[PDB]
Amino acid sequence: VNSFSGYLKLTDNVYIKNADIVEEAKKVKPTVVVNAANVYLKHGGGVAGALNKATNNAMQVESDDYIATNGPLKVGGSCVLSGHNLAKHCLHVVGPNVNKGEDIQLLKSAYENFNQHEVLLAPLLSAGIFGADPIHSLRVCVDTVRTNVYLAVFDKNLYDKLVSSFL
Ligand SMILES: O=C(O)[C@H]1CN(c2ncnc3[nH]c4ccccc4c23)CC12CCC2
Repeated sequence: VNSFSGYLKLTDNVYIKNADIVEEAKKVKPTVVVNAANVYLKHGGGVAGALNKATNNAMQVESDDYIATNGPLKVGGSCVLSGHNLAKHCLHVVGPNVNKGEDIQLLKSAYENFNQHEVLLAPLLSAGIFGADPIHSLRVCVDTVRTNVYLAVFDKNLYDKLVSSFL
């Protein structure tokens, strides 16, 4: 038993809710919140900009030190950093950005990072400003992630389309 509430169950291990991931994280304080990161950990907009804003820019400060030490992530890769006031940990995961011409096949590799964590609160990778089809992103999630994932979908219209079209 965990504290996630109001989710629709899609599969044995995947759950989905129309929710603002920032508000959801503030309420649950999950062990892991997933950020929709880019390789530079520049948290300007989308989910990343919202999560970083909620930490009063502490996420960005930590991220800049990480990059200065380690260099950029790979597309499809991840790193574990602090969750600040939102979660114990933040798993920064880089899905391919279609608006940068990155290979969508890398979306499966991005989701594989979730399997290193027993339970996660997450957005749909590569959705939103990353330019992929969220229905496709949900399909890859269900077909790749084996650990327990609670997906937060900000847009109500999109949430209903994702549920109604789910196979
Ligand atoms: O579900 C989805 O449809 C997308 C929505 N996105 C976002 N994109 C741009 N700015 C944003 N600010 C936010 C503040 C709080 C929560 C989400 C966002 C967000 C990201 C997304 C959450 C799952 C992937």
